[PDB]
Amino acid sequence: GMNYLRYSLENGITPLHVASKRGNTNMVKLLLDRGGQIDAKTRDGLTPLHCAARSGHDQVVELLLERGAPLLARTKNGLSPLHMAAQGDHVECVKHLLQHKAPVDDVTLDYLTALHVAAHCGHYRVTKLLLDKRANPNARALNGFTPLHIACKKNRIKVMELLVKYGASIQAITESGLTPIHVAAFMGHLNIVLLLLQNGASPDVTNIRGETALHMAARAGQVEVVRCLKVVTE
Repeated sequence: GMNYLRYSLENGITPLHVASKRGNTNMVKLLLDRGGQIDAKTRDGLTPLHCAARSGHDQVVELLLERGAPLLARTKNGLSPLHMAAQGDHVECVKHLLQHKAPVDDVTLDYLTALHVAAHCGHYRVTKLLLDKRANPNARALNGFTPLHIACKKNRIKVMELLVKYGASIQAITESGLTPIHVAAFMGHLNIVLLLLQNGASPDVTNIRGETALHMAARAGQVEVVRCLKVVTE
């Protein structure tokens, strides 16, 4: 009900992988010019472009892309290089990838877009860039979690404000009928609850088991949120 990740977010190692992770642009060039395999995959399915993007080496990223590295390559769990750049708040890497036609709402095997990933990590900067590149702020991951549901679960206040400002649905429900305020209330995230209430969220909506956010917060023993919702309603 509260989960959107199946496992975690998440030999075969070649010299291109190592130089790309270390951001050594000249060596990557040399390895490429001598025939090295630009799309070699590790045991987990990582390409050199994954390694450069996960580590934030934007000029290695740019060089790899310019040389035809496949930006659609995904790991065993479905992470593309865009997902890994978002994981590390690597804005310029995200810029280069989107500039080379990377799909903004590419999904992993848990159905997460890069925006889901930035929300999960609380990366305000890449969140804003993805939203400006028409990332869908209501994209549905595993169990119907939108990026706003994720930011509310993880207590990402700046991210949630960004998503709300860009049209994330305050009333969207997961597959158990949890609204964002249900999620934030169950998790004891008092300031998130107040931001949703301030942005029009109904404290009275019920989940499929018939519980309000107040009922969920009390079930979870969240003293601060229980007091707040009692003050706001009673």
